[PDB]
Amino acid sequence: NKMEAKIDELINNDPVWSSQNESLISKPYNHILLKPGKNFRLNLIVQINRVMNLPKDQLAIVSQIVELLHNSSLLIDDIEDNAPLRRGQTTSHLIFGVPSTINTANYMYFRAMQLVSQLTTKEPLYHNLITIFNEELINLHRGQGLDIYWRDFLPEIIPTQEMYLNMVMNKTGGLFRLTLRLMEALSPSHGHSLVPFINLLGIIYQIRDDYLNLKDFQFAEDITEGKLSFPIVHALNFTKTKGQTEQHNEILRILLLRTSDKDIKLKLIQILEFDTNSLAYTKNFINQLVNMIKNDNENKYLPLYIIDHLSE
Amino acid sequence: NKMEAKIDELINNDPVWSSQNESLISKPYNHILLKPGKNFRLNLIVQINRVMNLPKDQLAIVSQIVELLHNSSLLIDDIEDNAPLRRGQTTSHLIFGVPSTINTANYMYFRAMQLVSQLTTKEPLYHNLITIFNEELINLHRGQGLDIYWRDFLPEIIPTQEMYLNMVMNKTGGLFRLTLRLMEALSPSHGHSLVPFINLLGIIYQIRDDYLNLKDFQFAEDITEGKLSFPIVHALNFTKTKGQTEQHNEILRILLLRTSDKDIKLKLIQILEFDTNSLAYTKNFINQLVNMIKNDNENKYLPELLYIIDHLSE
Ligand SMILES: CC(C)=CCC/C(C)=C/CC/C(C)=C/CC/C(C)=C/COP(=O)(O)OP(=O)(O)O
Ligand SMILES: CC(C)=CCC/C(C)=C/CC/C(C)=C/CC/C(C)=C/COP(=O)(O)OP(=O)(O)O
Ligand SMILES: [Mg+2]
Ligand SMILES: [Mg+2]
Ligand SMILES: [Mg+2]
Ligand SMILES: [Mg+2]
Repeated sequence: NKMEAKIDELINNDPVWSSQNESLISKPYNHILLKPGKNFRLNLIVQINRVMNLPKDQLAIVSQIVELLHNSSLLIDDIEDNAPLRRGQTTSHLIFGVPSTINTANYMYFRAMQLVSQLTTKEPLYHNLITIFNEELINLHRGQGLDIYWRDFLPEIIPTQEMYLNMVMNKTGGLFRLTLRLMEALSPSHGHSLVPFINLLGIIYQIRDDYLNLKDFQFAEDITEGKLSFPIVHALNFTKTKGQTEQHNEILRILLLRTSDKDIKLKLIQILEFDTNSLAYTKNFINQLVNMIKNDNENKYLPLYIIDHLSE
Repeated sequence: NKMEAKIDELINNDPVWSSQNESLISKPYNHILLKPGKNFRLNLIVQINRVMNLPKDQLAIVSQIVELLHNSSLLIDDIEDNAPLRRGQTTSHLIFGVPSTINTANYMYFRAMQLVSQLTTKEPLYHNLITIFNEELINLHRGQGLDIYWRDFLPEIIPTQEMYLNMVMNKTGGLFRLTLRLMEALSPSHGHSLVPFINLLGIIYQIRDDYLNLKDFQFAEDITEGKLSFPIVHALNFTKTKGQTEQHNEILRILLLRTSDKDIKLKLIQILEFDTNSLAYTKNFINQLVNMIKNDNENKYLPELLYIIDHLSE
């Protein structure tokens, strides 16, 4: 009687979800929102909108979509990379646990997917925005997948610089392209697509990220992670090309230690500085990429300041 | 200059991805594919199609979408639940690592999303299909979120039976409704919606999953997990209501040990058998839910099915 009646009412209604339940699942996400950098991504979307011209509130939704995807991808990335810190603050999984952090990050990817339907009610356009969203999230995961595979199967595969760049086009290029492609699709206005420029921005951003992780130290957490970062990939291929067997193996040994020992981390930085000159090689490489934009007098890529502060 | 030429070529082309790359990152997923269950899920989809009549090619895609979703959900649930085994086999994260397993499962959620486009060439219907897919994946994550939070922050929140059933309507009900709603949306045909029946199947499935995890032991891994299972929720509320302070606290202590000790697990199960009578309560609750369908002569919930209902665990 009463039990069957309560069951019948339950199965005939939509699943129950409260604002309190929403606050509970949002805790790991709210924690990363404390991290700085929002001002900066906001600025890049604003500046690109000088070309695209989306109306303010449509731009607001693109921005929210991008923020959810970026933050969620970093919450998961930190679990994948066993990262203890992100922008100087403790990572969410060390506070709320890996289980809630993964579930919340995933939930926010689906909340971002839902916000796409609010960019437009035109069916054909909507289909195109969801396809952009789906394609670039697929690319991001393919790229992350390779980054993780090389790291976790090392020394099975040592990537070449070309392989690394293709991984970055997928991994870091994904959200850069997603944000821009959504904006170019919604533009009510503009010229050649800016996807090439934004691919270049993504490459520069990732090589700089990998470089600064080591250069600031010289926490160099990337060494503890065992990551096949741009300078590491240069150093492994360089020692291999030169027949520098012992040095090649010592770089591999230190990466495989997954060490937090400052003195050992410093020894790998010494190899990269004195033996392969990989940090200077990387500095020069980022400069060359940046100059491709600085000297784009014919605006083949462009439609300064952002590019220089790209790391934040 | 050759550097510029190469960078220019790279940024002017789609990102490079090979079939070898695809194979290497699919490892965690290929491994769970070795587990049984596929035939059973295909059987429930087949029976419901006797009502929905989708053409075979189209039913095949629905089935592929749901399978990718189901499998990716389990890869991730096992990481969340620190599970060593799934269907008698070692779980993927123990073999390939949590990093690859999480990324591959999430990749497969997006591959499933991609497959929705192959169900129709009509934009208005497509939007509906994507909405269904999005809504039920949101529900699944909301339910999973409560299940995890209650367990990992215990005793912050002791859920009631009512709370547990709402978490299940979200968690377990999510994929059952996703499959059924995609089918009802694509039907070219068929009576009242089967959503209420599918919600009941989800609840029966989950409470039976919880019950059997303890009754086949009586490896009771749910105790090691610390899960707020249907019998554990009944025991915790029964003890509080009855003033069994020590037993209420002992249930919490055992759940918090995250123990693999078989005798500590058996002590808890026997507290549920004899002190709170949670096992009998759960068996009876399951039977009552199943009878709501077996005694549905007017076909108010119902549109073979009964066979699936008794083998729902598979
Ligand atoms: C293009 C426009 C208009 C705006 C940009 C909008 C966004 C979201 C920019 C940021 C995109 C971004 C930085 C994506 C990469 C996120 C990712 C997958 C990180 C994980 O890779 P790691 O190499 O582990 O990164 P960390 O070094 O931070 O741990
Ligand atoms: C409705 C039709 C036609 C078919 C059904 C098709 C499917 C996919 C059925 C199964 C759906 C199902 C059982 C989903 C639950 C997946 C999930 C979120 C599991 C995680 O929860 P736990 O409670 O940890 O489960 P375990 O006990 O298996 O670890
Ligand atoms: Mg990282
Ligand atoms: Mg990473
Ligand atoms: Mg589980
Ligand atoms: Mg679970």
